Order: sequence, then structure tokens, then C-alpha cells
Amino acid sequence: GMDEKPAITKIISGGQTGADRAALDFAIKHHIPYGGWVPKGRLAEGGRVPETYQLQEMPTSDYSKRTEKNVLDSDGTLIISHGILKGGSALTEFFAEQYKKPCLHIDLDRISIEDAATLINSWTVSHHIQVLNIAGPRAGKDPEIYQATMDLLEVFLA
Repeated sequence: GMDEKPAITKIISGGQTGADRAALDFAIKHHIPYGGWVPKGRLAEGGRVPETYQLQEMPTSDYSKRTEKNVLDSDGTLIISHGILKGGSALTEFFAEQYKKPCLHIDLDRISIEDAATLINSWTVSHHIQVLNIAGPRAGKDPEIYQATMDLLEVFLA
């Protein structure tokens, strides 16, 4: 029923700039537990993911392998973009599809943040998603994705 709320016990991401980084900053701001797999060496656009973020390194520096691991080590994956998925974000969706993990792609060129938050609520509650992987483009590909992600999560969980 509508009395039930999402039970997000943990947010994870791959530490990249953009959507991944907003997810972690949001979790920290709202004292939601967080984590995530990053490449060996904590590699990211813009340099080593800052040490203040408690994250786990993969055995190799490969981006694709850490994206795959975050899909596998969560209850579902939320992908946030402006426009159709490309690159790492499209790969995220492919991995979720291949491993039968719940996956919701919010395209913030097609839906408002308020309406998207409603969709995320319905999806998380109906699929009992508690450990949520959040993915999307790096900041160098979309200068608006970090703040859009923050703003979306605020409507969803704040």
C-alpha cells in the first residue's frame, strides 16, 4: 500500500565523477550507508577518488569490470542520464539485463525530476531494493549530471 516507503539501507557506485559521485555525496549528506567497487588505484576522471570515500578496490584498473561488480553486488541499479545511454552507462544496463538484476533508467530529458522520483519509489518498493547501485555518465560527458542526480535523489529520499 501507499503507507510503505523505500528501505534504502545502502547506496553504492563506481566512484566516477558525475552520477556516481553524486550518489555517494547524497548518501553521506543523508547518513545513508554507502560503498562501491572502484578500479585498482581508485582511478576516475579528475584523479584518484578522494580518500574520504570508503570504497573497495578491484584487482585490476579496468572500468568495465568495476561497473559489472557494482551491478552484481546490489539489489538493483538506477541509471540516470540526459538522453539515450552510451558508453559505460549503456554497459551498466547491459550487465543488469544479462544478470537479471532490476534496472531503471531515468532519462532526465524525457521526465521531470519530480515524476522520476515517483517512478523510482514504485520500482524500489515493488522490487524490495535495499542496496541500490546508482550509475550514469561522467561529468566530462555531462556537466549537468552531478547536480541533476543530487536534485533527483533529494526528491526521492529527502
